Amino acid sequence: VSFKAGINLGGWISQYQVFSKEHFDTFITEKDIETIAEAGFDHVRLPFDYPIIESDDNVGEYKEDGLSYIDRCLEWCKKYNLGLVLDMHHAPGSTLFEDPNQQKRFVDIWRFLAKRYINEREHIAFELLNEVVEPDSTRWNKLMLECIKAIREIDSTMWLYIGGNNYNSPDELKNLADIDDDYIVYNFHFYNPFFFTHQKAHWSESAMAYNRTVKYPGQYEGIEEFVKNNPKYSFMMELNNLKLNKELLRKDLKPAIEFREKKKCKLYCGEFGVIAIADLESRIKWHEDYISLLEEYDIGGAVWNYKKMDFEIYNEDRKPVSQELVNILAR
Repeated sequence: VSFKAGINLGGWISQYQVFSKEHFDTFITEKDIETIAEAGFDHVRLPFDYPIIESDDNVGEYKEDGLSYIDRCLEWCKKYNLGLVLDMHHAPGSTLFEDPNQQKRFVDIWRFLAKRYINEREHIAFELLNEVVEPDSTRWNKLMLECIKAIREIDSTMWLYIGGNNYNSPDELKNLADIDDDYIVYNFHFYNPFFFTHQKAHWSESAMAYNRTVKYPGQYEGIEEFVKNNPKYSFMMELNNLKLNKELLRKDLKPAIEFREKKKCKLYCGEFGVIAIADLESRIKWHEDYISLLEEYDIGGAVWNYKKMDFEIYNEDRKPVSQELVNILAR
């Protein structure tokens, strides 16, 4: 069981449109894990949102019906020799770093999960929290240290994936508190250049305003003309005529590499990808360049996303959007 070439299962028990059993039971099935396993991936990252495990009305009572989804996924992975990175996407409250109570629930959910899977030693790793956007890392470091401690009381050797501030930015790793612990893997997400990977992203106001098709390798066009029309996105002027190429990707990856040089730790890129509406040749090339960098620096990771979520690698018929793309991603 290795955690090097994975794929995310976003939209299943996280970022689900509607909380419906029909969805939860149909979105991901053993046939999907089989498909992923067959394609050559070695693990899947599974983001989950709290409510499918804990309801705000009766805090502390965990849902077996919700848990059955994680349990069954674990069973499917074991059968196909895949690893599973259980990832908490949305946590209690964001008020989490404000409200002591939301923090208590956060650590208790992890304490509960550590016990629940205490006998699974090689197929599961825990990834604490994705959603982190703070002015600085002081409060996340406090909560994170408390969370590691609680988990360690129960399981001294479970692998814990920890990311930094600003959505696990690679330049925020240096701001995390020192964790003298041998079973930690440091996580970072990578979506650079943002306007290429999220070109026309409906959810990005800035991307939706700019509204431009971007090729890779290539460059940002009409930035100056766009800012002129939209003074509100003046900050974008810094990107005027930016050249998008492999050297740009290596530059953006440098902060994670430096951090590792100092901490002598393991790194993991839990999310990276290109919006599916981008031209295929560019979409393939970006992944190819990025994966070559991950391979060069020996960094494992998981591409966003398996199906749907606008970053699909596979269609609903469980067939890859491109075989070359999957081959690249399976390393």
